[PDB]
Amino acid sequence: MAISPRDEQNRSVDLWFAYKVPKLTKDADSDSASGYEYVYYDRQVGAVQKSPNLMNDPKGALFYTLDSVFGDPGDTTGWILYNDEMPADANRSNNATLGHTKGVIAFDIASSSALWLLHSWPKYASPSVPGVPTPLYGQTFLCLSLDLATAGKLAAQMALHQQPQVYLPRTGGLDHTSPLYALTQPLNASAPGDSDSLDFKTRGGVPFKVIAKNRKWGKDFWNDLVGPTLKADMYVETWIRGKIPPVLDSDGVHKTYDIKFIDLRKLGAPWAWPETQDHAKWGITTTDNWVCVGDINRMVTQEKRGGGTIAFQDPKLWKALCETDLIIPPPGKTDAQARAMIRKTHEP
Amino acid sequence: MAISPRDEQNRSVDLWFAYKVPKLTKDADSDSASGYEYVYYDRQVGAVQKSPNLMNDPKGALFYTLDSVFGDPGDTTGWILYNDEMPADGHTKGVIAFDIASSSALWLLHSWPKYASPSPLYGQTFLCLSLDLATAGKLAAQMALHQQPQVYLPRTGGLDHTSPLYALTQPLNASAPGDSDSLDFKTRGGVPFKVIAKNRKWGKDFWNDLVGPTLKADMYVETWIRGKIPPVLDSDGVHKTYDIKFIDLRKLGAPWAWPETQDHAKWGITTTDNWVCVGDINRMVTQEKRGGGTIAFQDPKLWKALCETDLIIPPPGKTDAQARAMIRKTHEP
Ligand SMILES: [Cu+2]
Ligand SMILES: [Cu+2]
Ligand SMILES: [Cu+2]
Repeated sequence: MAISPRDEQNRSVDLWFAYKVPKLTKDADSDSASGYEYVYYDRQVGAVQKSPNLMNDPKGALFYTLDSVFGDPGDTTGWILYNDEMPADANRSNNATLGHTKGVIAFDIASSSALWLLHSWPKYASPSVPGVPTPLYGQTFLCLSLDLATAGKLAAQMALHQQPQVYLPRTGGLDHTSPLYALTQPLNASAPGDSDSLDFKTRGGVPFKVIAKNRKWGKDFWNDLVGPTLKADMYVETWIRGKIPPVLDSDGVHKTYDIKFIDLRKLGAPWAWPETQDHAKWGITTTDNWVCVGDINRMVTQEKRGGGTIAFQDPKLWKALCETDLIIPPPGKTDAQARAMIRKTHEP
Repeated sequence: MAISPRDEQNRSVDLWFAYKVPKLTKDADSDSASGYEYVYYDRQVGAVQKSPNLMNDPKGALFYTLDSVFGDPGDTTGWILYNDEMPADGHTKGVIAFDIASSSALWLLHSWPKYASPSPLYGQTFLCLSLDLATAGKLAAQMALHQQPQVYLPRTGGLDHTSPLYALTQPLNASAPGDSDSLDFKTRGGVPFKVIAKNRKWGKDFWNDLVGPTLKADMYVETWIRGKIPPVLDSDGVHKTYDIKFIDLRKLGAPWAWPETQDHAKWGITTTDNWVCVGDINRMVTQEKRGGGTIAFQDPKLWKALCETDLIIPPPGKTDAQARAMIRKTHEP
């Protein structure tokens, strides 16, 4: 069958999204959340809802998607794996100058089909080691159905800008002139400028943009590249973009107060957690329903490394993500004072 | 004048210790602590007390000590600035300063003079010891072999190239047999201390597998944060950072207590025999492969003050025992 994202029932789907929760504790003897629970979204369900599965189960959209690639590949099935922190079974040291971008491009040459999985797990994925990695952080996933020509145009962009660190690839007999093949070879090309944006569509016709920075980029990825590219403002007002010092409590002791929380309780996932326990590599705009899922988090301080984000319009998913904000002030402070503390992390 | 630590009143002193507080917010208008306030200790005062100074003022033991070395050095005065950054292919700083004509020296842990890194966030310890030139040389020989620090802005002061202090300014190529080393020294005032070092081969627990056994006393680690506590449930599914372990100076006249995660935590004490340790290595289980070490000395007064800085605050609905179990869970690999 044609390479495709698989949904929660192991059926082909054009696009899916997941938001995985972090590991969340009651005490030393039990957890509220293991860190493998998640909410799931695609356009056939049409709503963001808590999944009955855990991401490390041998079921659910993540497992079914990757098992349909790694499980029993045909002779023309192949994949490009990349991560700035390679998994142990690559048995290679990391090149810190390469892109800080993570994902899987899988393809089948005979059927001219492909898929792209974006994730933010270090040391993932492996084509032969089972399971999933660290459960400690909130994380987002996006999985897109592509044709082979689109996968190749994406691979051509990555060779120049994102510059992913590729490991354990399978070529599936690719012709060596393929841009997908070139992504398995050393990346040396010089890039024009410090950023690049390209328009693509899924096989099902869903438009998306891949907005990429290269190692020469030094400005604000979100406000100076993504916003301008989308012709919209990023909704950054309540972003944690730096460290907040401890604050005084009424007992005379200073404590960590998170202030900004991410809250999935309206979506059926009965948890809320500090934004500092979240990879926070997603963002939305204030208008036009853009949802961005990618490699780059919200911190002002960034390494000069390649990477990017995927942007697409989706009113349902936009509204669900918009309403996950939760602001809790430190003791004695107002909502207004709490929001000012968050904004203070946006300055140098 | 011979090289010597200087106390809060710019008098020569054999040894002094300081604990600087992190920057701590009161509200949008003011900080409870700027991050330069500190408590100070030496054996002349005989108690750990809040200083009236800010550490970055041109007053107080740290400034007076540094100014006595770098402000107007004599022709045979020299120094080695070092840190534990990895060699060439956010780090612990120190200074060894010396004067050949007077055969005098001092060792300052966790600070450099301002000009070596010009312009508060975290709690930090400081220690300064009076040494003779021979002892400073034996310390430098150990560092060339084991800790292998990176060296910055040295001044040789005419040292002979055969001196181990001079050797510390030259490329460090040694590769010792064994993974660690310990040496005994004394200050000019006669206070014994040990320097306990690991080199880059060391892969075990620095504190429990090297320092403790070397001292023949267990490190007091039971309430150490040695890793990350996940967010903990408050109510209705909202999980928050509960620090659980705090460092509390309020019994010492310094009105601040803060999370141990806002502290460099490059110090420890033993459960018996009053050992105080200040060094390069923090309390985290996860450690990079690199040389480094700690000073250890006995001090009943300083030990008790540091012991009593423990503050445990359980998350809501939890007992003290449950809180301590959550702290101990961070000790797992
Ligand atoms: Cu990196
Ligand atoms: Cu070729
Ligand atoms: Cu000679």
